[PDB]
Amino acid sequence: WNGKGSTVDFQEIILRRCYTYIRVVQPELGDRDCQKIKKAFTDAFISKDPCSAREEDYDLLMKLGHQTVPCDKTVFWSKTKELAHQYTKTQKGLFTLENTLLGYIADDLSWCGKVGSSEINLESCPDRRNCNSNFVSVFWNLLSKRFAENACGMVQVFLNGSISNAFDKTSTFGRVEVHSLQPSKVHTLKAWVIHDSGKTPRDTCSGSSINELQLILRGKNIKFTCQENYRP
Repeated sequence: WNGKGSTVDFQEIILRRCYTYIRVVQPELGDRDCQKIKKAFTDAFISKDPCSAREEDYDLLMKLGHQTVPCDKTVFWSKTKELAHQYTKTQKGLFTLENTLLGYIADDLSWCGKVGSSEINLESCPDRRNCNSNFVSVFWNLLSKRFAENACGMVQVFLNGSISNAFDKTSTFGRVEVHSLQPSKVHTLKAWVIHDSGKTPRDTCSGSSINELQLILRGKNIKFTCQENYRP
């Protein structure tokens, strides 16, 4: 396969990350059993064809690691994920997918089982282009969809103004997350198009791509606002 091999010591790593999260990051979940969770995670993919993954495989793990973030605190970085680093002081209240319990332990990891094997596969794993039904992609796709479904109150997405078409419909935010936001929980989506100072912007709030988004939200009966901000 073309995708990265299973991260070495994966099982240990998700267990440690889980414990840190329910001890240091969010003591409020100190109640969870990080051990049951680790095992739920492995059972999901271990010893199965790595291209046969289905969301229903993660049912248990999703139940064990449930979490609802505070209303008004859900955030999305679209094609602006590395960029989040300059805004970090401003972001201390907000929750990205990576900030959820499940997003936090799975962050930057890779995993795939194999038929006839009780062990992860260290050599390689099928990536999204090998087969979309690989276990890592099914997981992130399913996590994002759920994150957006549980989003409440006001929601915000950070977009790139240094690129043509800051709002991208092939981005996971444009293809999946916005559509999973619920009119019954989310009253408005706030979009920020970030510009590096002193340069002509390749896309604006006035632009075609941001109008595209506004039309999506208009269809779900959700208010949309757009503001342009020079990064700090």
